[PDB]
Parts: sequence; C-alpha cells; structure tokens
Amino acid sequence: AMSLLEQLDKNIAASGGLIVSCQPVPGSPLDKPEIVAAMALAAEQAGAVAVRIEGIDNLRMTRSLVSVPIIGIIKRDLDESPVRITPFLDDVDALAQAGAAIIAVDGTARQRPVAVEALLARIHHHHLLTMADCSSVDDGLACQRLGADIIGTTMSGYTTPDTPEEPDLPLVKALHDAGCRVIAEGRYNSPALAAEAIRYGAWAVTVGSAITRLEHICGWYNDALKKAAS
Ligand SMILES: CC(=O)N[C@@H]1[C@@H](O)[C@H](O)[C@@H](COP(=O)(O)O)O[C@@H]1O
Ligand SMILES: [Cl-]
Repeated sequence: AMSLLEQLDKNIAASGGLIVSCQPVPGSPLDKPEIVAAMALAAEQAGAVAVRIEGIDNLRMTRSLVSVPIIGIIKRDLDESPVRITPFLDDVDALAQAGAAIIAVDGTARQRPVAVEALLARIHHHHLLTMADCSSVDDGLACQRLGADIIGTTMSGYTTPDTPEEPDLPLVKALHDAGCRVIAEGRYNSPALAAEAIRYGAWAVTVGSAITRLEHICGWYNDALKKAAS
C-alpha cells in the first residue's frame, strides 16, 4: 500500500501530470452530473492523474466511475465575502463523505466565513489530503506553513480586477523553490503553456476551460476568427 501522494508522484512521472477540472459552463447542455462523470472517466482513460470535481451531485456520480484521486470543491457565492471555493466547514464535511481524496479550499487572506486554518484542520481530521487554492507568494507560503499538502496557483489573477491573459508562471517557481508541492492552475489554455508550468517547477498542472468548457473554447476561436476578418 503506497500513500496517495506517492502514487501520484509515480503517475505524474509516467503519464505527464495532467489534472482535468471537469467543470462545464453553468447552464450548459453539458452541465449534467452524468456528463461530468463521463468527462472524468474519459480523462482517466486518457492518462490524467486526477480530476477536479465541483458539487456534491457531480462528485457522487463521478466517484462511482473513476479510480484516480478526486479533488473535490464546492463553489458558493456568499453575500459579502468574495471567497467562492469551499468556504464552509459543512462543505468540507460533505465532500469528505461523498468521496473526495483531496479537498481544495480558497487559501487567500480575505474576508471569509471560516478561517483557512480551520478549513485545513477539518479536512485533515477526515484523514484526507488538503489543497490550498492560493494567489500569491505570501498567501501560498502562509498556507504551506499551515500545513496544506498541496498549494495551487488557482486564485492568482482572481482576487483583483483585470485578470491577466497569461498564466502566472513565476508564482509556480517561487512556491516550488520555497518547498511547496505546487499544482499550477489557471489559464493553461494550450499544451505549450502547461509544459512551461512543468519547466517552472510544477508538480502537476490542472486544466479546466481548454478541455471541459466547450462554450469557452468556442469563444477563443470566435475572437481570433473575427479579428482575421477585420
Ligand atoms: C474555467 C475555469 O476553471 N475558470 C477558473 C474557475 O474555475 C475558478 O473558479 C476561478 C477562481 O476565481 P474566483 O473564486 O474569484 O471565481 O478561476 C477561473 O475563473
Ligand atoms: Cl476551480
């Protein structure tokens, strides 16, 4: 029996280290739990080392089909706080009972209903792995110090207006060099960009829109096609 992290280490070396976030566009014809589960299974068959799944209905359906680790989250829109990713202790509890192997939480220093330390503690005390979705060197190192197993770059570009087009590669290297196990996540919209994250020190790379958001991909094509007519 080898630890989940040790298994992922070996599968990343063998396969590449792709994690597919299977989150279709809200309202999409493709946003159905059976379709999310099928996307996750397809990703597993294609060599993904893990999948990210949002929501309990999607998680329950996916759990049945996949054998790779599931990173679970629940997204919420809070009345005042800008935090969205797994903000509540009850959300941690629900993901743990529904079969997530890793639970990710927003790791930012922002107004929020539950302290980051408390969310991480709740996950660990379900005997699951923790992932802190971080935005900066400072928040990432704080979450490292709180004992998060994995630091994601998921929130970089999303705490302040004007999200950059390019992914935040330097953050991957800063966190890696500081001793973090880093998942690069956010705007890795081509295989070429994902490879650059590896070059910057990523342990694995999570890709969402470019694989599982058909409408979003169509938009990128329309943008380019329209400019070429202009
Ligand atoms: C297609 C895709 O993966 N887009 C991600 C979204 O999944 C994530 O929720 C958000 C986090 O920022 P937020 O918590 O401020 O919305 O970053 C990006 O928008
Ligand atoms: Cl996400």
